Amino acid sequence: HMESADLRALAKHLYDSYIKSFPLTKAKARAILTGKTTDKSPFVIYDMNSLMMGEDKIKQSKEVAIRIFQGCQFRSVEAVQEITEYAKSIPGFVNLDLNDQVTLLKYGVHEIIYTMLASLMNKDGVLISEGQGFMTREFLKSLRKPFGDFMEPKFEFAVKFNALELDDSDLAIFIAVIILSGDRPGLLNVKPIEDIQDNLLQALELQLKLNHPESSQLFAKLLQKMTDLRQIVTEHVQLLQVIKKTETDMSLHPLLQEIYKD
Amino acid sequence: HMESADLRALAKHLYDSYIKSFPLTKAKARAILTGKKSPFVIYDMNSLMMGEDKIKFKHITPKEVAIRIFQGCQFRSVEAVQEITEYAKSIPGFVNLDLNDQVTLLKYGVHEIIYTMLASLMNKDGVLISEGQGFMTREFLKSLRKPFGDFMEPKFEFAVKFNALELDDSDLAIFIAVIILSGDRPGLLNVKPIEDIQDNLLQALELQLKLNHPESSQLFAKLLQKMTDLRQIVTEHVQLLQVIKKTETLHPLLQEIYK
Ligand SMILES: Cc1ccc(COc2cc(C(=O)O)ccc2-c2nn(C(=O)c3c(Cl)cccc3C(F)(F)F)c3ccc(Cl)cc23)cc1
Ligand SMILES: Cc1ccc(COc2cc(C(=O)O)ccc2-c2nn(C(=O)c3c(Cl)cccc3C(F)(F)F)c3ccc(Cl)cc23)cc1
Repeated sequence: HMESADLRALAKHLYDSYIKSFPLTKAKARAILTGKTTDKSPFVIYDMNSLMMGEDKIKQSKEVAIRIFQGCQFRSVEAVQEITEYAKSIPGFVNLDLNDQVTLLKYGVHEIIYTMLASLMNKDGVLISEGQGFMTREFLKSLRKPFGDFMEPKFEFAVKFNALELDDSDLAIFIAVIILSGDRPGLLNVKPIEDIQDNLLQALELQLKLNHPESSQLFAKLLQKMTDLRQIVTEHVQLLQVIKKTETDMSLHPLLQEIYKD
Repeated sequence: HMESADLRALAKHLYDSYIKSFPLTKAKARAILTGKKSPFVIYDMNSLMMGEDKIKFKHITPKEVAIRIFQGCQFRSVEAVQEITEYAKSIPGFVNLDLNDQVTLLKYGVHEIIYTMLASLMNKDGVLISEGQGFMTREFLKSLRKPFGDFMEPKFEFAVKFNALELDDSDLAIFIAVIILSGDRPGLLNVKPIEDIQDNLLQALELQLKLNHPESSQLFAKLLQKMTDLRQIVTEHVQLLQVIKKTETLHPLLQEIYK
């Protein structure tokens, strides 16, 4: 248990670090998607010709679906780096056993990537290149082989997750809660992780009540989204395994390679 | 928003109905498991054969040992489906939902509730059966042949973790209601009154846990995290059923009963 003044302090600390760690916030993403601006408008990629212009406008040689896939891997690697930097700011995290720090990151980064990818998404597509571009859901769904099925589950989650109307100050605490999960396989000291997560959960609960006072049981509704998050991470790895069987000419970043091994 | 007095009334209503619907409560099961008439113990092949003679099993039809135990699990699950169906009728609002939505919620909810309530009957060493007259050891179940041994052990693995929350029957009655009223089941026609009821049930669960476990910080949050897991475990479960129903190729009528 924490005094509410301490829970607010924790929320502000976490929101402050999130702003420092993640260059493209949900608030900026919404300003870009929601228009009414001329200085923030993205170039829209919806087909092969517009993709080819995007290389000139927004600014590898292989099949289109490969190039896009590789682009995502590059950005996922960046997200892992941003997420790693943020986790170190979570009070208590860097004091955990070093093996547990690694373990929490390995199983946590993908659930967080999907969570924050939703910020960049609406039902028609997703922001890319730090919001300079926007690639349509339709174009992603039409990519060949297994690559077309890759992107769409992300979109089905995002439309549902986005209906919660969370802002960055909410997401910063939620993301912290995800990292400090005591049920990750192979954890050596579950209890101090659970202790940190209890404080974070208290902070999330008070934050959601203050920031969405008319939004009954939003706390419980947000935690249920773990279900959706878990399900997509599993579909994602199962699709990766197919690609690792069909496209043996293709390599993953060492960081992603290590995250997925077991 | 609901007044706290209304939430307590809801909690009491659900507890009373849960007591009526389910033969073996968690409180009774714990009395048995903790040794506080000893149940007949099945720990190997010879005691299984005597337990079938001694206990009056209702599932013994004109097979291999691991099969017979599996069919026992099926027989009891079909029983639980009807007990859970009857309980749902008592959840305020449930019977006024669209009839297809009532069916849809039960169809996707019973498996999660069966796993949840199976934990009440389990400890790290085995499981109560036949309304607590029997006890089958975890070790004997874990050691069954082909995939059957790997079928039973996940139930125990979940139950040991779920039981560490130390919920009692009055907590579980509201929790079970929350699972049934899940507005994200596929094929639902009118989600809004379902989420509205679940919102009331969630409010009631939160107050129940705070009053009944005042020292158990964020237990509400921890229990909701367990609903999450249940989804993944049930999916692992059905996929295993599909394999057993495919690789271990009785009567077509029996096949229909257990569809
Ligand atoms: C050309 C081009 C297209 C889109 C982007 C934007 O992509 C992302 C941006 C961010 C961000 O800016 O924070 C964060 C995550 C992604 C993203 N990760 N991701 C995956 O899970 C993934 C991973 Cl981990 C490893 C290997 C392969 C994949 C992937 F094949 F599935 F892609 C996505 C899947 C679909 C979509 Cl639409 C986005 C992502 C940049 C450049
Ligand atoms: C010989 C013998 C052994 C044990 C029992 C007691 O079993 C149960 C009792 C109850 C109860 O009394 O509330 C409730 C569920 C089970 C039980 N279901 N079950 C399943 O696989 C299952 C589940 Cl989880 C959900 C849906 C459908 C099924 C099933 F159709 F596939 F069966 C088990 C697996 C292992 C164990 Cl150890 C117990 C169960 C009786 C007789």
